[PDB]
Amino acid sequence: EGESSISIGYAQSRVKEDGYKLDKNPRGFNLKYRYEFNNDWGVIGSFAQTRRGFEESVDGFKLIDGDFKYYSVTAGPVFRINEYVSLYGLLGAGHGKAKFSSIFGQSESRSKTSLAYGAGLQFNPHPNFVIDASYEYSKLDDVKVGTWMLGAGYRF
Repeated sequence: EGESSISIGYAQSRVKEDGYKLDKNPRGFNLKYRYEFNNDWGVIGSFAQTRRGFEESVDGFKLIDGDFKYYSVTAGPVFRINEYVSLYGLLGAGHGKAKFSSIFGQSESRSKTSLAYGAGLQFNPHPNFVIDASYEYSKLDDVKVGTWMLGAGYRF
């Protein structure tokens, strides 16, 4: 009694290529789900995860080892002009933490919430092929993180 669409994609990041794999490829993934409700606008849920680290080589075979992962969840409405294109809005929050100390003890802890927002455009050149291009920007004073997401979706 309705239609749903599932779109998957991979996180993309700007990298430099000098003809040599000086920069390591990034690792991340994203998944989007479209839920159709009886209304003038639909709503989607998006989940994105990316690993942040120094994947760039200072000179060659030299980098800063570190581990940090960001988990971001966003959701927003979908606006369709008229059976031609659809625009997606992303709004949510992100959080990442990769510190360990003790699971038992008493100490003051601090935490910050990253603001995640973005937008996506949907193109349907074919009825059985949906192109989903979107971007997500994580606002954090400590570290500015921009993530580009590219993927495809299937509907019907």
